[PDB]
Amino acid sequence: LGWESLKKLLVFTASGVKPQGKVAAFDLDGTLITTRSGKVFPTSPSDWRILYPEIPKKLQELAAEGYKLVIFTNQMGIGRGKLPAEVFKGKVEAVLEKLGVPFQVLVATHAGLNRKPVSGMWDHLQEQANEGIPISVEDSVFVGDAAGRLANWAPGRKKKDFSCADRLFALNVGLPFATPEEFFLKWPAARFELPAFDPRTISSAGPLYLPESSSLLSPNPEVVVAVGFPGAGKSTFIQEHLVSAGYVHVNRDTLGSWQRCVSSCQAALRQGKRVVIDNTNPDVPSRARYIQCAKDAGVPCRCFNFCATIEQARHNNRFREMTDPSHAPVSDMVMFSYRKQFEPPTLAEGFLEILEIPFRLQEHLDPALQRLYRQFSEG
Ligand SMILES: Nc1ncnc2c1ncn2[C@@H]1O[C@H](COP(=O)(O)OP(=O)(O)O)[C@@H](O)[C@H]1O
Ligand SMILES: [Mg+2]
Ligand SMILES: [Mg+2]
Repeated sequence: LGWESLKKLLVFTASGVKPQGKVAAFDLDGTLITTRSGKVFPTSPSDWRILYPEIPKKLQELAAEGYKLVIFTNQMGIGRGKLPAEVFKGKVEAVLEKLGVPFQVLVATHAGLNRKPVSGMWDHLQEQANEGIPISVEDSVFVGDAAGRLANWAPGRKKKDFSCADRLFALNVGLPFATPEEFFLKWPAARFELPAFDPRTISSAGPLYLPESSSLLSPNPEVVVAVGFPGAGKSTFIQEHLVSAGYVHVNRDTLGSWQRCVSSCQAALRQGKRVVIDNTNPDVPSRARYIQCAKDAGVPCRCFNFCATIEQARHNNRFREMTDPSHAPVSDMVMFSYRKQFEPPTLAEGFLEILEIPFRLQEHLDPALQRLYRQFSEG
């Protein structure tokens, strides 16, 4: 073999591979190879050819210069049961034979930590798969076609890149980056864009809530109704600021229905408690029930309106998926459904007051998780 099957990762190490202190790493599909058929997707495991004739010679030269040659490739078809692992393995081996140089190959079979642009595969190389030889990121390079290049970026290249995953993988790690044309053909740098949402720019600056004249807490019984996307940070915020103050946390996540949120709310008010309703509550009718509960109990009802944008929330959801196994994944469809349903909270509903909660960065207490949190996690 030379193949290893690990946790959501395949690693192949060709005979002849040596650990080195610098790496020249490459995406596979559309970077080293493309379809022989000229179709966008291969019509079978045999439907491949070396992308540019220049490739094998450049690779030999890189090996001669002391770079360990590495491939990082997303193949989530494997984890999804669409592409048998052994089939992909056979294709890899056929490609490597044609290329004619020793390679180590890492294959992210699933979503999550190992899937470019997240750095999981780089980290595995650095920590586990290089025989302890430290790798200099600055002396290394990553080459891939998923580079966020814009439409009509060169003569004969009308379509924009489908993805920016390769560029973002390099950005997350700190690797110098090039496209296959820039790298193998010495084309000038093409125009590109990164995703509009940049997790590096999320700031811990500014107020915890608005308006600053208001008070986050009430000394007396009340109902607080949270509003926000899944992934807006509702439960976390509540845990940090409200539960620590003695509020009863009514969490839809753990209660399994909104009906149980209602009954739990009524129960807590009956106990003379302060209560916060943790649910998405995008629509007027959902919120209306808790306002009514407040009324029945003769207590005020406030709204905490969590301002996280849909892309901030999706980023948080992907992060949660990578760090919190207990929790179930949130699809784009659930997110678009929230967006479809969303009606801004107003005082016309009967809230005593509405506080806006900006998405303020609160850094993760484990530095490895904080590092992860700062990574682009979507191509
Ligand atoms: N202010 C913040 N800064 C950084 N990460 C956050 C912040 N708030 C929440 N998160 C993270 O984002 C993810 C979603 O948070 P969570 O409280 O579960 O959102 P919700 O309850 O609205 O679904 C979690 O992984 C959490 O650790
Ligand atoms: Mg590619
Ligand atoms: Mg929650």
